[PDB]
Amino acid sequence: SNPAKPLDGFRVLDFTQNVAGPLAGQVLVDLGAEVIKVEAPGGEAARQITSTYFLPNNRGKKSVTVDLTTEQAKQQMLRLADTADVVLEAFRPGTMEKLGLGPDDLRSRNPNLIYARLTAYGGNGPHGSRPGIDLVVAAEAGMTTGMPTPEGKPQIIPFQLVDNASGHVLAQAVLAALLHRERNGVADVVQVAMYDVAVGLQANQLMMHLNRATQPSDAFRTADGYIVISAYVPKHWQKLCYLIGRPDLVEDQRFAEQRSRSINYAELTAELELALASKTATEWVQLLQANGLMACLAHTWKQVVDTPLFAENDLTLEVGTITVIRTPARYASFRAVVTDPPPTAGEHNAVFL
Amino acid sequence: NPAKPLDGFRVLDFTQNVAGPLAGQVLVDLGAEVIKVEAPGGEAARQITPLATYFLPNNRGKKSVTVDLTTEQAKQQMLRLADTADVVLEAFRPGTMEKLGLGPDDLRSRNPNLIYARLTAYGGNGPHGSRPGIDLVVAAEAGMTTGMPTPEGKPQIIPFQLVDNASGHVLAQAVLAALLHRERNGVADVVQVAMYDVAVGLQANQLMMHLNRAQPSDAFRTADGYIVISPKHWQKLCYLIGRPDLVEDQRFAEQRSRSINYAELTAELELALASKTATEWVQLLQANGLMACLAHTWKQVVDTPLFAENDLTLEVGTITVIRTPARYASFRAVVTDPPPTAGEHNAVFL
Repeated sequence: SNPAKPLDGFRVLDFTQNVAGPLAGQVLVDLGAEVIKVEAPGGEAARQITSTYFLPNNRGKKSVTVDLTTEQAKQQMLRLADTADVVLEAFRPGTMEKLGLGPDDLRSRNPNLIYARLTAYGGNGPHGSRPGIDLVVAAEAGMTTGMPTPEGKPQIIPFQLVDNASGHVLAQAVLAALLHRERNGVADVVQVAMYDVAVGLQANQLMMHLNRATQPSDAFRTADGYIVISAYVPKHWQKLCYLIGRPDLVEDQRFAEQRSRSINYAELTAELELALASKTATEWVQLLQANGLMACLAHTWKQVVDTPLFAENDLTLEVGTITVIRTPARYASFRAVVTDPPPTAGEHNAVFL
Repeated sequence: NPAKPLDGFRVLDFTQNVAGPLAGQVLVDLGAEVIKVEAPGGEAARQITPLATYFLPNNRGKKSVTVDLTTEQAKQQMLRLADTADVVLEAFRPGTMEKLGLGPDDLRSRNPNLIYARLTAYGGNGPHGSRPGIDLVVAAEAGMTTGMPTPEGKPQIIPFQLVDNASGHVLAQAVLAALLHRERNGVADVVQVAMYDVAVGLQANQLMMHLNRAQPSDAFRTADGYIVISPKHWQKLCYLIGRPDLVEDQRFAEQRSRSINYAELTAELELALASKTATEWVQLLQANGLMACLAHTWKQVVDTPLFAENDLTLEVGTITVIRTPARYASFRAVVTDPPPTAGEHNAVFL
């Protein structure tokens, strides 16, 4: 058996490119929807990149090649749009409208269609008019705050956190829209902005500035490497002290309470580091983890994939044979995995064309 | 007052802290009725942060119920409550609810419409996943510290809770899929979301590199400050910079030419971009259709025009919060009510 999936029998038009838009469509595929990629003749840019970028996010999709400039294609797209339940677009504002395949057009012809648009900054006003990628959006939304570089340069995070988070957020909106149409008969217009998601991820830090304005929980030096320890909770902090051989700290003046600990850290780091000199980080992690503490090694990407934890959670699936990482959400009724390969560019031309 | 997608849905939110409560918050914004099950004193996140940071922003428009889960009375109360509900959120330890009698089998046998959603640090799929976790520890363990040099040589820790919020959104997405699943296929599923798996997904492209063994975009210097400046762009940048080189150096040349020259690539650009202030550099570049910006700090971000333009904040009795990011046309996915006080709706649901 292939057990029923939540989006079985829905069809999505995926006009998106790169990572964020596609991730959302990939989630839709994983949930059983039929997602048809609409790509330029030759294929998306991503296919060509790094001989790679493309394979994770496009497995189990269909593909159609069409030149958006041409009226014939426009017409082909219009006819295709009528049978679609959802449309994904990640172009700049007004470009879809210019193409004659804008929201108002498709919604006029198809009253049931859900239109989801993903943008870097949002089409709202002159400052959101611009184009963006993960890096620039992250920097602009303040993601480099509070991290110091030896050269004094802004710390740029090496992974596509905004693109990836936005992709999931866009998936969320489409599911909410689909439920909305199912229970209220409304074909909504959904908008997700990359800047909005990026701001969301730092919301707690941003909140501090919005209204007229935890120790220990850091990475500490050992004999051989760094260990990450978070043990500021009361039961936890005393257990940490006993374990590292300093019971004076548990009740000692200046570290007794979290506020003191938090205020007084520098000294805390010194005491803790002096104590942690006695063992290697791996030794310490084994000790603390056994005693119910939250401690780990700051793994590198090469290390993470070779850990038992990564193996335990079945994060990888083979594609018929490249290995890719699956979407996080997991379900008991069906597998939110899919094993088919990505469509070749325009593979499903004539099926839908 | 228009219909919202989750109108007439009820959720039991046993979750605490940030991630799970953020899921419940997304559900609230979408019109679901979310009832928080809290401890007798209260959530304790209320005490943890004046303004209660990490509590107020994510529990608006919710209900609160105060109950001692250990006692049998509460167990029965929870059981009756469960029956009325559509979804249940749990962020406890991988064995705790079943121990409390509110386990997936227990609640779902009684309620065939009930969706049971579990949020965990590591999943609970084995010995290695049998640990408790927090945003920092999960982020570090998932490899988020990689590639970022620090003055001390210490691992770089991202000072915001990315894993928490991302996981909140993924849990929300998973709950929505389950509801749609129950709507269209008549199945009430057991959703599982692990913070570790979410974190792994955020770095998937990078992780992909190490799973199958066999630029130009960065921040750069200027006269004042730094400018993030990520074919035509290539030409446009050099042209606009006041420098001829596109293939002139030849080390610039094709995009691949950064390998071995990237560090050098930056320096001419650095010298070039001392000719004016960083703000000016961003203005010139943006006008040409270039992707550039300032590396804003959090204080700078809230006073930007771009932030103001996107209606990111809402007032709530006042206190200012940032809204959930997805936007709909048919309705506004925002709620202006405050968080409930502890046990506020104990009379109504018990």
